[PDB]
Amino acid sequence: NYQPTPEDRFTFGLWTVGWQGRDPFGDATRRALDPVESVRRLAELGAHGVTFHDDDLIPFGSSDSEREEHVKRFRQALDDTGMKVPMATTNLFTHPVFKDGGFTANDRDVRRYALRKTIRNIDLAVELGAETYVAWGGREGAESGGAKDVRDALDRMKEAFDLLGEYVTSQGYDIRFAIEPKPNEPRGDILLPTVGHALAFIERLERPELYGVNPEVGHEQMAGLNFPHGIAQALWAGKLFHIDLNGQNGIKYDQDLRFGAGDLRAAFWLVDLLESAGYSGPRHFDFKPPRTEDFDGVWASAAGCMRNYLILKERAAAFRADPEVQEALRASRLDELARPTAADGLQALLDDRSAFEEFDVDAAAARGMAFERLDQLAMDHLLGAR
Amino acid sequence: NYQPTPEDRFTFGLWTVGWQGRDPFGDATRRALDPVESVRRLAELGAHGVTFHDDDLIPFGSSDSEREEHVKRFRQALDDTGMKVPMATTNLFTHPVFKDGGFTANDRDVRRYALRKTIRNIDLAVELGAETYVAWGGREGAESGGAKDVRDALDRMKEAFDLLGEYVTSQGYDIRFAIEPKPNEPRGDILLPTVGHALAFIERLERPELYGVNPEVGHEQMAGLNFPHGIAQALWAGKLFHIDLNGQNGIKYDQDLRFGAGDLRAAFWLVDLLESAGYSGPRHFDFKPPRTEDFDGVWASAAGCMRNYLILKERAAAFRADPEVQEALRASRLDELARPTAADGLQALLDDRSAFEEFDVDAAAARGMAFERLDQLAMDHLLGAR
Amino acid sequence: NYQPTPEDRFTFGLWTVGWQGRDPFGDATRRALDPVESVRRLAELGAHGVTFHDDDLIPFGSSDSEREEHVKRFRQALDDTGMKVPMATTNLFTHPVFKDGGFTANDRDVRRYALRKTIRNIDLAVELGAETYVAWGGREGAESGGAKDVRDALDRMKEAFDLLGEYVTSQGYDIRFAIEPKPNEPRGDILLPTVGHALAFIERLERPELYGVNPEVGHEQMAGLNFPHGIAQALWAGKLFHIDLNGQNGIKYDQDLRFGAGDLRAAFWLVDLLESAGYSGPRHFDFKPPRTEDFDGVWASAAGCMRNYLILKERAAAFRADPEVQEALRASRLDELARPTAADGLQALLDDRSAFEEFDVDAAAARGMAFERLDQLAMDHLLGAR
Amino acid sequence: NYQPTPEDRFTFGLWTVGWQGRDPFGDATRRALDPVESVRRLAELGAHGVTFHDDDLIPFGSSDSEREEHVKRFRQALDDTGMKVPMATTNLFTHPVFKDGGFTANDRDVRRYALRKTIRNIDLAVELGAETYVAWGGREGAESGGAKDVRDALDRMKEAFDLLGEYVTSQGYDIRFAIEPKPNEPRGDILLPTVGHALAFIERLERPELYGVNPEVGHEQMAGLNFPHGIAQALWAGKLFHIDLNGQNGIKYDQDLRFGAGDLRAAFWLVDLLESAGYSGPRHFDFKPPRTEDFDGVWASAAGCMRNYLILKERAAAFRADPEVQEALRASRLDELARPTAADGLQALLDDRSAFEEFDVDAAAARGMAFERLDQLAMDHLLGAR
Ligand SMILES: OC[C@H]1O[C@H](O)[C@H](O)[C@@H](O)[C@@H]1O
Ligand SMILES: OC[C@H]1O[C@H](O)[C@H](O)[C@@H](O)[C@@H]1O
Ligand SMILES: OC[C@H]1O[C@H](O)[C@H](O)[C@@H](O)[C@@H]1O
Ligand SMILES: OC[C@H]1O[C@H](O)[C@H](O)[C@@H](O)[C@@H]1O
Ligand SMILES: [Mg+2]
Ligand SMILES: [Mg+2]
Ligand SMILES: [Mg+2]
Ligand SMILES: [Mg+2]
Ligand SMILES: [Mg+2]
Ligand SMILES: [Mg+2]
Ligand SMILES: [Mg+2]
Ligand SMILES: [Mg+2]
Ligand SMILES: [Mg+2]
Ligand SMILES: [Mg+2]
Ligand SMILES: [Mg+2]
Ligand SMILES: [Mg+2]
Repeated sequence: NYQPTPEDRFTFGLWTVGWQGRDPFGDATRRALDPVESVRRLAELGAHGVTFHDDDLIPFGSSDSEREEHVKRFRQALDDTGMKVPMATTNLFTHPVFKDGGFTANDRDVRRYALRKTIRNIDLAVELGAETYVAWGGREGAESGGAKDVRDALDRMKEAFDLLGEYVTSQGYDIRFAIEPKPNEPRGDILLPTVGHALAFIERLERPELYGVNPEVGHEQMAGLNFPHGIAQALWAGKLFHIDLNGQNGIKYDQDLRFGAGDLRAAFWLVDLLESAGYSGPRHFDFKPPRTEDFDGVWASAAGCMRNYLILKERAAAFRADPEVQEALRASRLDELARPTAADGLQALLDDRSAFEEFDVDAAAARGMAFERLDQLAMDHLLGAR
Repeated sequence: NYQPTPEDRFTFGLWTVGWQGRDPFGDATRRALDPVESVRRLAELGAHGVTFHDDDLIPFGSSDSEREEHVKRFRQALDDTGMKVPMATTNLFTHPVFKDGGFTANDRDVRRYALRKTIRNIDLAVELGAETYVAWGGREGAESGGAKDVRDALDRMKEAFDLLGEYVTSQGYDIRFAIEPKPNEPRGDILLPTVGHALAFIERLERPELYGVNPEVGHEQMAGLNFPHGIAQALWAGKLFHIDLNGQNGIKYDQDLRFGAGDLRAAFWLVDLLESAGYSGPRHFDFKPPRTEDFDGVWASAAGCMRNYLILKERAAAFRADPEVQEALRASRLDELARPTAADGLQALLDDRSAFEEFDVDAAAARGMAFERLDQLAMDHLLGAR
Repeated sequence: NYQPTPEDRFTFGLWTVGWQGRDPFGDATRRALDPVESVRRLAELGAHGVTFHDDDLIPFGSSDSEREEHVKRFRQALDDTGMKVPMATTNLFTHPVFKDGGFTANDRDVRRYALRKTIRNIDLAVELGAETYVAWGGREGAESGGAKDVRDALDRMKEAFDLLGEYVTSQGYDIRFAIEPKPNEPRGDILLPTVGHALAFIERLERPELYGVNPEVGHEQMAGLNFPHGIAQALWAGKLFHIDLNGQNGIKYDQDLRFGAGDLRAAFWLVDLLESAGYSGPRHFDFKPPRTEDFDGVWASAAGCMRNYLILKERAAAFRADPEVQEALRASRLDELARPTAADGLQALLDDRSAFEEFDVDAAAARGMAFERLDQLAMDHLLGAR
Repeated sequence: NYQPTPEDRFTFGLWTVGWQGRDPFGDATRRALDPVESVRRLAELGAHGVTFHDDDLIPFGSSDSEREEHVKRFRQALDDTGMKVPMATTNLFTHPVFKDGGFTANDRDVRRYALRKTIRNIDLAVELGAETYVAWGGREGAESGGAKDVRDALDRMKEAFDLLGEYVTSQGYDIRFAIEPKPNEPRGDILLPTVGHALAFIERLERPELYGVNPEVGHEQMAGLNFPHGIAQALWAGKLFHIDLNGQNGIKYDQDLRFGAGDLRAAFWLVDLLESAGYSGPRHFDFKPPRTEDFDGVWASAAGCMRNYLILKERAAAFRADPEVQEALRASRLDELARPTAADGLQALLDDRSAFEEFDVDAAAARGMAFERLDQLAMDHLLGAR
């Protein structure tokens, strides 16, 4: 009955179950968790691994000797539990120095500091075995129009990622980068606000094959966009390196609800897509147990993330295996969508009079697409009414 | 006092001033305009040129002989007035045959028909002197998740644009393509919903240099995105081939208000950016005079589009020329944003102890950015209080 | 297996299954349905009744003799099928005369005409047995700020509804009015945009007991509001006279998807609320079969509306009957929410030192609310994983 | 040149200029301000007065003797500067005990504590001369459907406000209450989410004349609603007791930008309305200087709030005084909107054949409303191009 195992590759950020509940209007409602206890608790729930910002693991300002002590304790908990660390990232948003951004801060000395803080953590990530290094530029942006020349900012952003790519290739590291877009919050508008803007930007980097995207369910939904469509475009481009799963109720602040909450039907189509495209990366939950909860609610919320993925996986697999659905997909011509429009080539298309001169536009127009029957079959499967 | 001339390159679609006022809840409130009278009226107002869909100019279903008569009348009005036709496009959305799309319809025969209808109009556009050919895939999309495999749809979309590019290069035509994104309406979700998704898609075409974007103010704002930021990214990529100007009040149906209505401060920053980047393409208005108006209101609304652009152009130029603003831009370190982060290279950055070991993070954090004073100077200029 | 019967009180507007598929960018994809055939087809599917605008039933402009012929044919189909007509409404939005509104048009003669057209249909509605008369002011609004003084418009709106109330009471009719709010579309902003604004307005009418609300799922969601919360407020006020059920994916144009599509979890909480509050009015579907569909898709979409309501009704009833859920509701103190805060009165509260001086704020703060476990039980029930 | 004086009645919350810059992703960027220094600085800028939460003035947990010391220092700064305190409010959102709300917390003992904490501050407010007591129920709400029975919550909310009203009338205090709506943040959905919902709720209180609304520009815009329309409805009801002015760019997190930023044209229509309706309450700024700013930017941002109000006031007054605008208002029949539809009464309307039988619907339909010319005159005035 929907029990996770480490083979399902579910991972969690230390900052998710460790969120103390401080929001812009209220104090923390929970005490801080020791990273070691989070690793142990998540292993008991069936998680595969954890992820971290540098500052989640090593408190800002630590001497190099305290740094080594923090890493050693952490490594011991990984060894004790079998937990992996597939992804790491840099905190370039909490400290006041980053108030105008990290890579695109107007102050050049802050931009250099941001790069040095990142490189330091790339080394640590590689040491712990991370395969993906995520960058969320949460402070790269503006509240007003004149504060940021965006063309210069994009030059500075390209400069920073190119330097990171030069660094990992010169060190011989097997790590790739994933850019995580978000349209706004905490800045009024954030640079590279959606999956598409991030994909387009990567194509202008010096070594584009090193960079992909880490889309988050709730972030694309904060722009009212269709998250499974955006994932499909990322898979089509070959760039889905990692994914952040959670829930979001529409266009408002970033709620980071547990996965399956928010838009349930979008969650169903997302799982259907990830499973049928053979996505094999981590299923990472970037979520925040609501600040109404005590510690038992934190672990129930985390367990719910995994449970909902596994239920949706079962319902999507049943949907695609149902002969009646396979019939309906052909009735709606999904098979014809997958066939080339003009494999016969341009010249044959131009001479083909059934494509224009003799095309019966009124007969083609009358054909129904039968999409509503297909979508009700999908609803019946999601709800277990089939 | 803000009088346009053809040197300002203002253009209008035939379908804008010709919109009869039919909306999803109501009949037309205005009679149809003859394209010839629209060209004459727009020339009197100071417009530079007009744009058209094939079906605006040649009623759907016309015999080749009626086609020639429509083009000849149109060409005579252009000659009589001096009006240009810089852009043309295809209607792949009104006729019922296109109800599931044109290039990405599930039915293969509709996709072939869509391509033939487009190619036919590309020839006409070239004959009339158009330099840009726009594609707005308004029906490419879905209302439900199972109706459209988006990876196959993107294959079909790439297939169609690659064929169009093969066609124009084999004919030797000097015309480029611009993809116009829109996130939704009339489909529940439209493929390539934003500037960024369109930019990313173009990089996967066989001949990317032939394709750019035609962003529309209101369309990016229907996803709550910052339109001047998205334009900056398109300019940075070298892809801003054309632009649709209008107004939109936030996230709702596509209002297509006259330019300057909707988000006035975004209009100001857009004009500032287009003028300071030296955009030299048409300033095209894709707007709809509200259906409350009679024909005198149609021409007042069209005149307002141009008037508002010219007022904003004057206020943006004054803002950038004001020595106090130039001082404030330096106070906020816009100059430093334009300087490379690490022209000294990766190795120098790694050995630079002022970038990390000796960086005074608390001193840098205390520096104010002075953005609010800059933004109030921008407000004062917009309002003519300077 | 989720078969409707007329006892479930499902009703449909003639304009829903009869929508021809004309949207702002495209022609009709389906021929017009005879109202008589819609009544027969809906009776076969298990519907309880139908609703109509005057202009759905009697084509605009009909002579009084054609009017009588249309009503007689309609009445015969009702008799033949047993279908009821519980609600009727007036079309004050399609004809061009209504382009600036009906009750709040700036032109006084249009406002008088709007009232006469309404009164005429109130008589017909009463004759056919309607119990509720709906008013959707779709054209009452503005695209620009100076076009409409809203205080004067609200005076005109109060004037119109007061006259309608004087009319029904002077005729001795047993009919009540329900105002249907919508925030925008087709006007840029519509007056009384949400349930709350409509409830507040009713309290200023001369005879408030005659007026309630007819909320629509998709309309409150076009403002990003929680529809079950808004229904709860309407029930709390005693004003939920009627309801329009459908589906909507977030903040965009009014999609009018079949009920159960859009926000599925909101549909679940809505059904839970209607059923547990004992709402006994019609379950009315105001939806539009997508224009991709032929006539078989129209009836499948209509059947899906009812099927989804009945599935959700079953899952909500199971949720509330589950002893584990009843336990969890007490764990989250839903029982305590239902108990008065201070039945002991103001003076006892002021003298109660356990309410302030001796209140242990830190102990109360540490208590978890256990909401995530409750919400996962609700998810499990919705998905049939319980 | 747009210099404020205390006669303009501009007020500021202590928490606005005192916001330290802590957001959900970052630490404070500014040190705390002493309330005494904020009062002095705001008096120098031309403010009329300040407002406070209990916890802004008296740190949570203070002994009664420290309480008296805080009030005395504060009162001395008011005396020294001439600053007034027209409004006060209660912090029922920051402390963890309020994580599930104050008046509608599920735990009864928290609800009693919330009431006692409020009553204590009502006494203080009266002592300092406040005329309005604001309630913003920021924690009254839910993230999930089963956590909160909204009908019971509204019972608890009515219970709390009725008790407050019994308290002020039994003490003989001349103070009125204003409810401040907000649709979401920090809860997933907040009870009474808009002006309309708050107006409707007040009509069910035992003593409705004691309660009005305190709408905030940005909060109604977070639901995509037209703020000047919502203010007009509040004025029409006689309930606009207070107003929070600021700026907001569309549907996203609550930005609290300085007034005039965000939607500039909505700011213009708001000022036009407040000034022409003779609103005489405080012009209160609930805004947050962005966390990019140092203390000089804080005071520049505060000064900008007042400057923008005064510029907009001048442009709106010029607009309404312009004879050409007065002509255009008559051309668009704003005069006719203000005249009763049917002062002749119901029976005369029914016998008036020019209202229906002989009404020339096609002639009335052809009349243009001339709204676009009016709106361009309004644009010209806003921009100082007239
Ligand atoms: O970069 C990793 C994470 O960092 C921050 O916590 C962001 O809020 C989250 O969206 C992001 O995924
Ligand atoms: O493709 C050209 C135009 O066609 C349609 O009219 C669209 O509504 C508009 O957005 C687009 O720019
Ligand atoms: O007034 C009844 C109906 O009329 C119109 O069709 C509206 O679009 C719908 O929302 C409303 O319910
Ligand atoms: O209640 C007074 C104020 O308290 C809080 O600071 C809210 O964020 C603000 O919206 C409200 O006006
Ligand atoms: Mg997030
Ligand atoms: Mg996130
Ligand atoms: Mg994330
Ligand atoms: Mg548009
Ligand atoms: Mg458009
Ligand atoms: Mg366009
Ligand atoms: Mg609707
Ligand atoms: Mg509707
Ligand atoms: Mg409806
Ligand atoms: Mg706010
Ligand atoms: Mg606020
Ligand atoms: Mg406020």
